[PDB]
Amino acid sequence: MAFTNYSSLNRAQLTFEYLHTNSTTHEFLFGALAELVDNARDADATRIDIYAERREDLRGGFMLCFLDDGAGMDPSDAASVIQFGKSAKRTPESTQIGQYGNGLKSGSMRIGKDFILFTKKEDTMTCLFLSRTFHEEEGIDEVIVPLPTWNARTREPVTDNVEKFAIETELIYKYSPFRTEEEVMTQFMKIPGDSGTLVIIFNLKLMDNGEPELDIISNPRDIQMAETSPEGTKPERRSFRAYAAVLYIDPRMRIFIHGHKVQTKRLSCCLYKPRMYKYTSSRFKTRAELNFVFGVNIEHRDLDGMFIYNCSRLIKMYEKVGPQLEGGMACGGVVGVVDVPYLVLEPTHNKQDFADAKEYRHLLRAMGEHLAQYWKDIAIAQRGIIKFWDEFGYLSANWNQPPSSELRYKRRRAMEIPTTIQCDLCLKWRTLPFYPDTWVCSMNDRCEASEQKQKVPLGTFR
Amino acid sequence: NYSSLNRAQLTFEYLHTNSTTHEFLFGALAELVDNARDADATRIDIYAERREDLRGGFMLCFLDDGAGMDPSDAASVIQFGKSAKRTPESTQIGQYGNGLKSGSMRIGKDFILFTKKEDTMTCLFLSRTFHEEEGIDEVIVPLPTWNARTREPVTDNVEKFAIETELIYKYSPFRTEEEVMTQFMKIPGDSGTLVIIFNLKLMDNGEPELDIISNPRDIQMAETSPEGTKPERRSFRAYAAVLYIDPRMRIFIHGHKVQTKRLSCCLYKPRMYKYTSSRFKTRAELNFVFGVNIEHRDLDGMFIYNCSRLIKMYEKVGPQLEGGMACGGVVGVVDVPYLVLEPTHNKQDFADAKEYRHLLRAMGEHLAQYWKDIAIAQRGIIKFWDEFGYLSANWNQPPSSELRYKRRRAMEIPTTIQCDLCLKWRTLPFQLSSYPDTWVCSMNPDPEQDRCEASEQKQKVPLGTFR
Ligand SMILES: Nc1ncnc2c1ncn2[C@@H]1O[C@H](COP(=O)(O)OP(=O)(O)NP(=O)(O)O)[C@@H](O)[C@H]1O
Ligand SMILES: Nc1ncnc2c1ncn2[C@@H]1O[C@H](COP(=O)(O)OP(=O)(O)NP(=O)(O)O)[C@@H](O)[C@H]1O
Ligand SMILES: [Mg+2]
Ligand SMILES: [Mg+2]
Ligand SMILES: [Zn+2]
Ligand SMILES: [Zn+2]
Repeated sequence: MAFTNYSSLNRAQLTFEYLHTNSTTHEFLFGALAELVDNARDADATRIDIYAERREDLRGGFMLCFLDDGAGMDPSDAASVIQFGKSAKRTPESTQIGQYGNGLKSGSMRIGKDFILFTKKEDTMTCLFLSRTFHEEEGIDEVIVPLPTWNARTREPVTDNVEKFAIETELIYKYSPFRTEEEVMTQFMKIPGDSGTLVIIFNLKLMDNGEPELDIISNPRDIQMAETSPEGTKPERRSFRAYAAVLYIDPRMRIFIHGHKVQTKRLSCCLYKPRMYKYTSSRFKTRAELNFVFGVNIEHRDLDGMFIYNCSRLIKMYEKVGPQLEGGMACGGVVGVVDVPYLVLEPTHNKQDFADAKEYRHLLRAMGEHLAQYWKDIAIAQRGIIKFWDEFGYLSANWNQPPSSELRYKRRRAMEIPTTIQCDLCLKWRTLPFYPDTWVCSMNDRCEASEQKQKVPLGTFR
Repeated sequence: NYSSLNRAQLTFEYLHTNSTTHEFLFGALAELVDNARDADATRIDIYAERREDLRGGFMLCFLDDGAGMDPSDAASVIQFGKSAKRTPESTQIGQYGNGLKSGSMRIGKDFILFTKKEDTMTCLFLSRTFHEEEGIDEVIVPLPTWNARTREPVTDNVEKFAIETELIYKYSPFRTEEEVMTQFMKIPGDSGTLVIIFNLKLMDNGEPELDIISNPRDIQMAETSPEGTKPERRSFRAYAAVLYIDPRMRIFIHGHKVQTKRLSCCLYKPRMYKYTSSRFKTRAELNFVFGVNIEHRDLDGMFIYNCSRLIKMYEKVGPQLEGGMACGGVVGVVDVPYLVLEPTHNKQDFADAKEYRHLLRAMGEHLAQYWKDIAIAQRGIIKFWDEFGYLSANWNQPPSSELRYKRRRAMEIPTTIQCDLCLKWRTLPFQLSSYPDTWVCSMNPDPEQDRCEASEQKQKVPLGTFR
């Protein structure tokens, strides 16, 4: 469309320090990790394995590896990775979470100094090496990223510039944890399917005490934050397992941390007397309703608040709205969930907030109004608040104190919330009337049975 | 040699991506204000040039008299991450080489920057409209330089300069070299910068996100003021007033100076609690100033500054987290050096959440210490507050405007004021009727500090001790 040529004009160029600048957006390391998990999901990965390869010769002592069997990346897609702001996912009606062409870079540079990405597709295996260590050691102001490609069957380099490929592979072997083509190929074989991605973030960030920010020792099945948990802390904020469990409102991709599947869950289904309220979005209709799902978290009443999902991705968690902002038990314990499309509210640079604060607060006020409506609809006054709560084992006067673990109260709580579960093979969510490692439809029903989704009672506002 | 290797390159959409970090449009503006400050500007004028042919209806202009930029610096503007400010023992607020771009792209589609210095005047045109209209996936930024004396182009590629100026005239609000030179002459001094963000963002209702009509002396958010909303979040005037813990640069919004203030000076019974941050020495201490906001009890909470720049404000810590009135109304201030905590991408949070929470817990402990020290609750918190005019029970209601109360409050808080000539912060002994006028040192009744050469008497804040 340009009327002339702009080859001689200056271009806005990235610098090695802008990688750290980009990383600083993640005050939530779990958001930084969620960026890679979102990339894996958008890659149509059926599972993402988030494990740690111990490496004492690397800062932090271990590499953080995100292995997914998604669509992978061809050489052109891998090149487009380092095209900041480029996102083929940013398309109308897209269900993909990536739109900013920035999540992978920001999250990886927040988690660790460098990240080496191995991706595989139809007939090509590409390694993307974003080595901040390389830049620091060689005084590179630009952001140079080797992108060697091999033929996935012959392992022969697929390139037009042999010298370019040689330099790329030499840099990878020199500054990466994989010092030989044999090690590079070994990391490529960790993608067993025809396509998949293996994002390895190494030289992790260290706290002031020299230890990594991510604690993987206190719980080998979890990636925790290396920091003492005050009773007021939220598992989704101190435990990456808990965070990834509710990281998506419609979790299809399985998430494994250190080889142990994360029991992904739908708060829409894990609640007592859930109810959907339709809210008409003037912005949504102008650019084209929302579904405010409310329910009492009987299992843990202190883990209440609104869980705002944006394009099925968790942005705001435990967001207190409506009467919850007051001092009192009114609407205490009620959990709200909403999947906000991108036409309504877009996420922030770190995808831990919403760019349009005005409309985000409008949504929060609407959700508070609907939360009060839900509280009236369930009409706990018909029962009474204290009697209602102690019915589920909350005998203690304390609010954050978990309910008594008597089998009576356990059955009382469980009898109301159906125990949904995802099949490890067909990825569909099932139900049972009345497991950590694995489960399939046959263990009630079969993998071909249509997904009988949770139909929620519909309420109305006013 | 790595000339053959791929380079991580920016894309036009990355401008919006970078902009999305600013969920606080006032933080987006504060980015440009911080750039002006770092430029050693003694004055930044944040005015609105009405332009109905541009999206938003008006142009947002940030005119400063700082050091300006030479052609090399202007080129380094579009080098994302490039920041010469990022140096040790540096009072500069810029470190990320990103603030200008993120803030400008959050505020509006495009921004045209006019900077002047030694005899070279440079115009940086980051036109997202240009890229949208001509299908550029890159980020092409014209950077023509003229000789500030002869206004003759200073360039090596005449065709490059011609293309740059053509793009500026074609996609910018200034369609002629005459208009460009007018905007350059808006920098009267030998050096200065004029950042004009135009094609502003529009809310759903089609109006700009910034309200410059409700109060012609302020840049408000075009959105109602819920009682809970803070002036620093609905009024850029107040936000810029408390935007720096040590304000030197004068902020003028629409031509009217912003009455910059130091909460340290503007508090009752201020006390400096020194906190020895182990992180400071580990990465190699802080000063937690606490005071009761007698004028506005509800405007309490910690005001955490980072390198003299406001990051977190009204941050409830310590007993304030409890619903009780303990430590209610106490404002806290801390200028966190960059060595201790660094800010987030948007400069509205802190990158190290763990250590930021450690600092918040320390500030809460020191806040309880200050509460006990002043012993106002010991003598009776309700009577203490109603003595200053809060005879009512609602914590959000302001104090009674009776002159008796007004005097009771103003007596405790000494009145400080900045001279509009030497930028030195003077303190006066009696109540002042006055918006910020053109007050200068010469008009100070106190003879010890009736001069612009008189040394600035810094505040003699008492130093408390913890434990
Ligand atoms: N695991 C993966 N599998 C397949 N493609 C991937 C993977 N990770 C990254 N990519 C590709 O690389 C691009 C850049 O990643 P990223 O920096 O996360 O930007 P984005 O995902 O497009 N958008 P956002 O997540 O909103 O910043 C993606 O958009 C994908 O095209
Ligand atoms: N008003 C100004 N006066 C002088 N120099 C300026 C001005 N605005 C920008 N610059 C220069 O342009 C650079 C880029 O600005 P910016 O994108 O704000 O990055 P930064 O200010 O270096 N760091 P940060 O503000 O933390 O992102 C600055 O660092 C200055 O060198
Ligand atoms: Mg992504
Ligand atoms: Mg700046
Ligand atoms: Zn199945
Ligand atoms: Zn003076």
